[PDB]
Amino acid sequence: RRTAFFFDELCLWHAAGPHALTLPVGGWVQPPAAAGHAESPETKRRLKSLLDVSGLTARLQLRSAPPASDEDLLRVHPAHYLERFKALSDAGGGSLGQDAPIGPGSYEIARLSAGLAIAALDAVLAGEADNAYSLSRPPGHHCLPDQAMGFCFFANIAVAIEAAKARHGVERVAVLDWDVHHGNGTQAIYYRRDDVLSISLHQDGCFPPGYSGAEDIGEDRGRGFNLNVPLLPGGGHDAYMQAMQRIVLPALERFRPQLIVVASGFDANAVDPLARMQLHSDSFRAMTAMVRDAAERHAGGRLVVVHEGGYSEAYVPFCGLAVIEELSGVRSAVRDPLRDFIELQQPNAAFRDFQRQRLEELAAQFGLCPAQ
Amino acid sequence: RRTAFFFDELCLWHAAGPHALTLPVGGWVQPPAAAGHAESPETKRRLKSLLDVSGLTARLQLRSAPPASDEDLLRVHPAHYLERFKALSDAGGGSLGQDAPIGPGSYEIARLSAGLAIAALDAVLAGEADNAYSLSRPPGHHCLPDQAMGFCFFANIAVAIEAAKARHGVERVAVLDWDVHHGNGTQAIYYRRDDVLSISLHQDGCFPPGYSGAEDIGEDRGRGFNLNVPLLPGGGHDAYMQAMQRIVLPALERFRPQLIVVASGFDANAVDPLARMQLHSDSFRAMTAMVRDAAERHAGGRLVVVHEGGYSEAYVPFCGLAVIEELSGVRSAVRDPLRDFIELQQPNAAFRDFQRQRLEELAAQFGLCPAQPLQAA
Amino acid sequence: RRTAFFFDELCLWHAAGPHALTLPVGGWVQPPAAAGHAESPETKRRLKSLLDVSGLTARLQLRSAPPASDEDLLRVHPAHYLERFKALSDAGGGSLGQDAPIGPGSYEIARLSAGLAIAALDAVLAGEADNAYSLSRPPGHHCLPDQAMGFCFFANIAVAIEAAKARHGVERVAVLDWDVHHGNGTQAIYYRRDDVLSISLHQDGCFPPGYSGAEDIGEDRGRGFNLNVPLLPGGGHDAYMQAMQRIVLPALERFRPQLIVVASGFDANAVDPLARMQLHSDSFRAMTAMVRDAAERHAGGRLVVVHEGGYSEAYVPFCGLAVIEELSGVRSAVRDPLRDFIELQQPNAAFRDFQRQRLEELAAQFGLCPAQ
Amino acid sequence: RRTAFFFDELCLWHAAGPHALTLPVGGWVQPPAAAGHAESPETKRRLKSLLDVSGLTARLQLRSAPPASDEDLLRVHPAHYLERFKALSDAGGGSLGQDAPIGPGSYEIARLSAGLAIAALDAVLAGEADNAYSLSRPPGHHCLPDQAMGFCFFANIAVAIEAAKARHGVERVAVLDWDVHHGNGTQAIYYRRDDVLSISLHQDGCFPPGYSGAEDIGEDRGRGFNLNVPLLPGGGHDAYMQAMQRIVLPALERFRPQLIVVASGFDANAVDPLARMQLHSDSFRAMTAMVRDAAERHAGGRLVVVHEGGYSEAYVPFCGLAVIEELSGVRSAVRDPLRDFIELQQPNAAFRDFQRQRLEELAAQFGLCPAQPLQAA
Ligand SMILES: [K+]
Ligand SMILES: [K+]
Ligand SMILES: [K+]
Ligand SMILES: [K+]
Ligand SMILES: [K+]
Ligand SMILES: [K+]
Ligand SMILES: [K+]
Ligand SMILES: [K+]
Ligand SMILES: [Zn+2]
Ligand SMILES: [Zn+2]
Ligand SMILES: [Zn+2]
Ligand SMILES: [Zn+2]
Repeated sequence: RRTAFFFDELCLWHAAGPHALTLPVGGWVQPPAAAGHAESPETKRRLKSLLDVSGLTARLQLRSAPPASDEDLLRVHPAHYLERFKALSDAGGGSLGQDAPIGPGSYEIARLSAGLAIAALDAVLAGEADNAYSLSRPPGHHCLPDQAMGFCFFANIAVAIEAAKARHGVERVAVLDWDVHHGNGTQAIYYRRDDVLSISLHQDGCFPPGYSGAEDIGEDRGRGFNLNVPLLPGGGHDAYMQAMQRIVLPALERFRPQLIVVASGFDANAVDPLARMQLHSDSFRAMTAMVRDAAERHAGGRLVVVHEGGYSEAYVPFCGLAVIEELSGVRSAVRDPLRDFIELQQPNAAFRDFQRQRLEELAAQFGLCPAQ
Repeated sequence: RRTAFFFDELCLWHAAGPHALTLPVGGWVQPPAAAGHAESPETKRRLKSLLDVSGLTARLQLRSAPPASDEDLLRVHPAHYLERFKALSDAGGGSLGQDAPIGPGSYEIARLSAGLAIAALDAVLAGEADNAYSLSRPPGHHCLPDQAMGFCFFANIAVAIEAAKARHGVERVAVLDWDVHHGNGTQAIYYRRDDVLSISLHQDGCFPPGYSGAEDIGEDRGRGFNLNVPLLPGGGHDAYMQAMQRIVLPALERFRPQLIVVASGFDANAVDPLARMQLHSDSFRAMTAMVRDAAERHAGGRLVVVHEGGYSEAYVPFCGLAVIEELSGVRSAVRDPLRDFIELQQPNAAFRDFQRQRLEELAAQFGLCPAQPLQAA
Repeated sequence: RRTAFFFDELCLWHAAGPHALTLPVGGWVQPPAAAGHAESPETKRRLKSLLDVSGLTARLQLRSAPPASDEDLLRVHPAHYLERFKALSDAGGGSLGQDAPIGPGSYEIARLSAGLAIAALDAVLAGEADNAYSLSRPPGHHCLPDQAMGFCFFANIAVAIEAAKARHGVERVAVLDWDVHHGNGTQAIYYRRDDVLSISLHQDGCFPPGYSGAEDIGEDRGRGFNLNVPLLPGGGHDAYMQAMQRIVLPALERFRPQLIVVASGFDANAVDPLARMQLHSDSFRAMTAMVRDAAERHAGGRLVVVHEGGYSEAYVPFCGLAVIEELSGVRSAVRDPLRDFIELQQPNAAFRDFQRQRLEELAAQFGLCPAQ
Repeated sequence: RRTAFFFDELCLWHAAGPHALTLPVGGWVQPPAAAGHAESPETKRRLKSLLDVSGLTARLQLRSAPPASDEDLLRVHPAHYLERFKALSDAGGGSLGQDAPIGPGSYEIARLSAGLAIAALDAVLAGEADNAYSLSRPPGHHCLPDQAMGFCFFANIAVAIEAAKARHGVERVAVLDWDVHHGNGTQAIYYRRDDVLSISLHQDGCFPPGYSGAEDIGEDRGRGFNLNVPLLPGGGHDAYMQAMQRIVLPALERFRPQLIVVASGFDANAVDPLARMQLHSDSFRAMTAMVRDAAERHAGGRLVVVHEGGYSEAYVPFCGLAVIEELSGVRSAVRDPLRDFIELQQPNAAFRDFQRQRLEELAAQFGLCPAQPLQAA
């Protein structure tokens, strides 16, 4: 398999003002001696370094892209949003929204981040590669058209899909969002649309806080083309396998996508500070294998994975590597040193049974229960 | 209330070799640009800084202590363990066990950490203070007599309890361990003993990995004097409140402690990388309030809180502050900026009902009668 | 000796936006993975920690102070400067001047920094202590009345001296500034004054860049009451001993101070990134011993040392400890592990002779040559 | 011009135990909250990132290489040194010598660092490239055959030169070492040899501490084929230009090198914590321009630059970029934001005159005639 890896070093130069994890410095929050904001360059940089040291980089088709044009950005965001962002970026940064801090030059880097997503979809639709991975930072799946949130400043995936519709005329795109938080940006933009099926697996009530959303299935022309799977906090490998087999694959089977796009955050990993789930690198490998199979059956193999969250410096690189190995069909020498440990921590039989029953009920609510 | 705060700046200078969270650097684990080992000084240091800027430190009895003597340490650890640790500490550090890396000078700093625990028990038993908090790093609750594990190198609480029995002759001590991980060191040392009741609240299967332990209730003379409460991963405030009121308080009521020691890790907080629970600073405030009340009813107020885990630099300081406010009866100006957010993330009604039923069954399995707090005559 | 140590934990919570050493992030300057701005909390924090671990803290009179009032600040800075600073502080920070970046809450912390200086002078003038040390961050000696510079936001020492003149009526204050950079704020404010002798030892041309200033000796009523000693870059222990014996002590002898204030930066140390001098901890011990002796001979022992620069995390704590040991007359167990190494690096005989001749000429220019 | 850039990401993963700048943690040296050892990955990594965002990397021949073989390493180091290093590397690291701390896996990464130097010489001798830059970390110029020192564990350049003599039979190699510290490893190995001219520009007495070395000009067969230029501390751009034109170029002209290797440390930059010199990125650009010209006149353009020291995270990337622009003949968009500021800090006329006179006397002491650049026939 021919996998394109879209990456630009400048995406690792985006940096907010001083934060302790997600907490802006000031008042009772002391400036950190070392760390900084949870969305730090180093998580993404360490994925890139492990790809290089593993030699996977040599087996990929390495590519960059021009930044997103105004035309592409304006298909989803208003001009005054672009101005406000630009102005705040030139004045050293600050807070652009709710949990949406930016640094100096963040505007140009966010444009580049959106450009990589655009180019990755384009490459896979033009037949330049069988599938693709876009290491775009800052992420996109929380961003609303006129509102930055959750560390996201442009709706990278939506911007990329609208650019793909204009240039190629792809009619049916599925967005599977396994970032551990709710993909509310993507949900909102495509809520009354049937040309995009948006599916979000997420920790129930995590982010946005208190939101589950099982009953929000889309509206009018979009009714039945948005699916939320609020997994109980503490869930791990089995919960996600169960969700994939009962909800996600049946839903994709029904929808018949011509292109699958994955909002791939790795913040469901077992050591992430920003969620409470218990995935290991083989979970992400297994999920990628399942969605790639769906892409091969319906979409001519056309699958793009766009990097979103993941806030464990130590463990995100192994999770990301697992996805890219699975995308490319190349198994590197890297062994995940936390995998066997995380297997031992999984939910017991009773908790697994409890979550499994909830997913059976949910699959029944969505009218996805087999039979076939 | 008169609260002693046992602290020494040197405890913040203990530092392992390069690690990425818990992963030793080498092989496929790249060295971190900034951070380092998850048991970093900065979590504890930021607690101490917040105590200082909040004004709480001025209202406490700030105290240090001499390091633990050989005699005190030898009551639990063998001489050859002390020698091996000493030797590795003098040769720049290395791995002393399973998830037990040490740095240069770690031996002397671990002795100091144990000394603060010893002194904090001593101060509360001598009536020098009503209660105490010991900011002892490195922690202790995983350490076995001849095996360092879980970032722990001496069994701080066991060393402190044995020193307290020698000096004061206290007959019944309860150890409540609400660090999110299983307090296996304390469990093992006191497993056939009825003079120490060890209770561990912990995430089922977290650390040590795969261990739940509900059926391990102690053996022979110690049968019924060890209780494990394996809470389901993802649990938060209600799960813990429920465990406290159905298991912990009934168990303490039956045991009639003359001293309560809390192994207080803050790694059950909702943003900790090393567990999956969802506590906020008011959870820890509420737990401290309940155990302080038990100490006042049975133990003449005698309560000591010994710092164990907690690996979120940003949030541990607010959790630690909550406990110390509750210990001292002083409310500072500090407002927890994550409290309201974490409240919105809690388990839904169905998951809370599920965990609650498991605790009811567990309380029944331990033969615990749901009696309610009353004073001992 | 009874030494007061003025310190507040909140001074360590001041933090600028992202910088690589002195370079604001943006353009070609990548955000640092770890470090940050060169004026970081950790240099000062590590001095405080070493004081605690050495047990020196137990031998000092530990004290804090209220923040500087508007009245005290307004004796040197205009109200609109206070407003502008405040407003920028409330809007998350930014650039307040030339090499003068601030963070959120920096206004309140700078007020506290000025308050510690005020209180330290007050304590020594009121006879509460024999001498004092103020660990005030952010520093002050570069700040002009209407212009923040060199990481300084209020003229801490000038604010403290004017507060001391109002409350006690001290008539003659000497300011010895051995921070490695030029104390241009103090120079400017007292340039036409004979009630304050300002002496600056500094690396020739370092900061402000290109400035030597030997010929700037004060003007009108202040003529002869400002002395600049531009030491050649690369100079170390002997250069400074030579300057102290030929210029500084004679100058103090002539002036007859009732109070000596030292702007004590430790950035002349041999491993500082922001200068090129080669001092070790015994140099600072020796300089403190000399100025304390002058204070005992003229000023009834009244000496205050106010912390200014110093940007080596590793080495500043040993230099600071040396001064405080000398102030208090208490020798701790701490051994400087770099002292013997730095001794071996000192300028050779020929370079020492060259610098010594330049200081003889300079002492002659100032009309300080012995004789007696 | 065709410039090979020898680089491997694994060279950035070498990491010693906890240090505060050069000071091992322990005793009175508190562990750093953030930074670590002064020889940190980030200085080199930020050079590589700036090369990438400037667009320079796209215009270079980016290349890696296999690690140095045992055969290559054994040409300079003894087997027991390799074994001791290997063993300490496998046991989590420690101190291999005087200012020579290693981490876990440091043995394999040091082999790779030496391999890049070997390959970079090989590529330029085989005509695969006109010149080359090897970003080899950890560095080499302090390492003696049986003694690691100054953060160096193998004698990268010596290992590379001996491998080049075996494979190609090159007869005359010049090593110009403008790392700010004395290149004592290279000096010692080639001290009685006339096939290698070693020149070190260095701050008088810096590292090794107290060493100047002007009278150490080599011995017997090597007499006149080692030159030390101890520049006064505080010197900047003019001092170095003056040394290049009065000592270095005359010396190279006399020697007639068939290959020039530069031990390129950037720690003479004006903000380095580990020295006291005042270079800016144009200084390094000017030095590279002069040595490239010498290589074109004598050595058919054959020049290799091997990265050694440089400990300013903020400023080293701009200095490194300047050299690579000069090596390749490509000027990027990058503007050095510290250049104009550093120009204003330079030594005054009197101090420049003083240093210049010392270099005139030194050139006379070496018996160096001030001939000017001409082509070899
Ligand atoms: K999601
Ligand atoms: K939809
Ligand atoms: K526990
Ligand atoms: K027991
Ligand atoms: K000065
Ligand atoms: K004056
Ligand atoms: K050199
Ligand atoms: K030679
Ligand atoms: Zn997320
Ligand atoms: Zn724990
Ligand atoms: Zn300074
Ligand atoms: Zn060097």
